[PDB]
Amino acid sequence: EVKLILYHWTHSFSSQKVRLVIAEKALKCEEHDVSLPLSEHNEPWFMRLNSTGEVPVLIHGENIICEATQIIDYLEQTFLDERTPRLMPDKESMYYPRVQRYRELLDSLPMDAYTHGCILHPELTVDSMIPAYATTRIRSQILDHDNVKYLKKILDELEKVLDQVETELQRRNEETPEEGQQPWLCGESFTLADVSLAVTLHRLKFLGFARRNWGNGKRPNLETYYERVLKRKTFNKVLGHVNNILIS
Amino acid sequence: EVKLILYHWTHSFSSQKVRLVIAEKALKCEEHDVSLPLSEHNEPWFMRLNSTGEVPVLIHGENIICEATQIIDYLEQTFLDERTPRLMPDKESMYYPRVQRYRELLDSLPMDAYTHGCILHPELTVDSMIPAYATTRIAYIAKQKRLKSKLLDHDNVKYLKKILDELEKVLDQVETELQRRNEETPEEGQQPWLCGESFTLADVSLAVTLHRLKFLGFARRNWGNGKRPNLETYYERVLKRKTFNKVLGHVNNILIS
Repeated sequence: EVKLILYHWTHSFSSQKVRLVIAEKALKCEEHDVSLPLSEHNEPWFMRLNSTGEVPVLIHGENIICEATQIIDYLEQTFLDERTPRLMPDKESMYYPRVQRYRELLDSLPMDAYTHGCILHPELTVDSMIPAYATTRIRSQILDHDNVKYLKKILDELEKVLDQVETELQRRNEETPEEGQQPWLCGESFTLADVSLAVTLHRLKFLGFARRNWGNGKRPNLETYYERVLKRKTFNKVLGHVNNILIS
Repeated sequence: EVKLILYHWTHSFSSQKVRLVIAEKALKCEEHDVSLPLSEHNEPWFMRLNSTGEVPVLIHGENIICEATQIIDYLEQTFLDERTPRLMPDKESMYYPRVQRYRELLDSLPMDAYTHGCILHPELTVDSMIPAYATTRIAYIAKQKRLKSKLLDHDNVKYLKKILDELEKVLDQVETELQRRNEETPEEGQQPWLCGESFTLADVSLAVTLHRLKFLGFARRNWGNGKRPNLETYYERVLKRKTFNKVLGHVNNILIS
């Protein structure tokens, strides 16, 4: 009856979180990617990240909601049919402050700064998925992300956030018969904290910040978690290709 | 070939400014009024103004822009064909500062609070166009809550009266500005608008504001019967402007869904 309509850019980080929420709630949505394969200056998507500062927008009957967090909040409060998976516990549920604490913590990461740093200072990356020729174009023909010290700070701040997540995932291992059906970050169900986390890890991979932070024996619960979400059906269906620079 | 798409609510104040800008620039736009003739609780548009959910959105190719001021700024910067009227002076014009000053002065007015004030405290209006029944819809603890609600009302009236006096100060400045335009203009010839001869974004904001103040019942306090006669003449003129009448001619008419 009442259509759900989303306007968004496939490769915007905000939108990827919105789209995964929609799929995790199994909502039918008429999704419009308005990004173009090539810009005026014949640049592809990966040369145009965290440009503009615009936000995705949802239209649902009479309601118009801009910005990913507000759209996600609106979807959760609005689609309450019993068959619709909830992604937050009840507002007075035991764990509500835990899910929300992590969600805000991850949603606070300055991803826009990690990206321009990836390009401006590729020396701090490992196996960046952005071609080297972006470093030369977005520097020659062009706070300040240019502060290498700043980037090294927030990367250490990211280290702090992921220690917290790593601890929390060890807690899921102790508490659960570790054989059988494993839980997610905050408990048995996939939450809004999982979307923020899954999408964040995937963008860090894209930028070359996965190996500095996990792998090679570092943060093994996080490595395991990332590998799990990659095989999750909704994630793979919605975001499986979003790091692939061959796909417009 | 790259459509302009607008989603909006017809009777929302922000939407009206946007759609008048589009008409004044003669742009082709696919406009979606997403508002419903009747709500769940069988209320029509003029009982849902106390809504606090009205931000329009423009989609234009790869761009998504929310909120009236940002959308209007985008329209002005983007549509530069020589047939397309400009509604701001060039940034290096002697006139740019006066237009931008008035535009910001008008856009800073707290319109949502005037409308909530209109419904909560109709005694402070004269000839409000909202039916009175939109007001009526919106021993130990028996004395606690009585006193508490008494205090809230006292504070909100003090607030409403405060911003109503601030509206008078803004409109005094506007009256003086229109007095200058009148002094400068031969009584037979092309009458100017607020900031000069061209219709600008400051005129858009003034016109839609005046028309909404009329609807809420805050016009007779501020112009008419000898008060601010230049402002009254301006308002009567803008009601006759073709673009205004086409886009907004009926937006105060509660008979029209």
